[PDB]
Amino acid sequence: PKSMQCKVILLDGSEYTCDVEKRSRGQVLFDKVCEHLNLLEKDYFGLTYRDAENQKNWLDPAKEIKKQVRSGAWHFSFNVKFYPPDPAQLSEDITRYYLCLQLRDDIVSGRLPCSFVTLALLGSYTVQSELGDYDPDECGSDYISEFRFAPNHTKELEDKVIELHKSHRGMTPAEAEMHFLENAKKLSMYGVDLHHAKDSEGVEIMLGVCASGLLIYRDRLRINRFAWPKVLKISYKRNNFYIKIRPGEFEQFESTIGFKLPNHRAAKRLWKVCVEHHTFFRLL
Ligand SMILES: CN(C)C(=O)c1ccc(F)cc1Br
Repeated sequence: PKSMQCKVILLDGSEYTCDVEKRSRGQVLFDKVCEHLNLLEKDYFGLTYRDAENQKNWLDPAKEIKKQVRSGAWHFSFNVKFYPPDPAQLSEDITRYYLCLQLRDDIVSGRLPCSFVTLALLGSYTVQSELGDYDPDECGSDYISEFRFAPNHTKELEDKVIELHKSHRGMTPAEAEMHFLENAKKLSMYGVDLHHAKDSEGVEIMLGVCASGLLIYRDRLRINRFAWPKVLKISYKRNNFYIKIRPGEFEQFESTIGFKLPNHRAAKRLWKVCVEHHTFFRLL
């Protein structure tokens, strides 16, 4: 039995190394990573890899690892795949903990835009979780946390984190993580997977995929939203991605919205992530 070395970037930024038989399906590696993390609520998570176009792809647990990474290195990241609309309903604190780490990366990276005050508040819960109660000793007027809180740090933001941290005295890690999630889950881009596309007129848009449905970001003014109930069918052909929309009551015929993706692979990727979110957030 020939085994391949796999390297997985964990959500705390550490590296986990293991071996799988070279013909292993993605589920085999995923089960090994989840055991290492003591994670039971595995359905929300998945492994990503970077393709030869350098694009993030979900490792399909049902398919051979080798048929997906193809020519690439057996290097992966551990990520949230389905962001729970209501993290309070997850059964385990460790589940909420990994969701927090993913979200901290979403914020720092700028995938999850956040106001000043919400950056500082989220920051303040992370600090309470990780260091416990505010202590002036390791905090002077010039203090700067090791914690990355935002795409761009300012002294004002560091001060606001400390001010809000003072207010959380006695808060346990599980409690701070729950408060973090009750705030994060309300952000307009929470759990939104964005894909670059052009509309049928050739205008640059973003397609968002999330729990509740599809979002078409034309710009800040005029954002189309298709709840899953409204979506009849979605398809891809070549570089094209088409959304079939239900008729309104006493309308005879569905509407079709077509989009142009950068290439055939980007169309197929968007299609797969829509089907997966549609299945998940038709069962939840
Ligand atoms: C193949 N497939 C699952 C579809 O075309 C689809 C249909 C309805 C919907 F709400 C979302 C999707 Br995705």
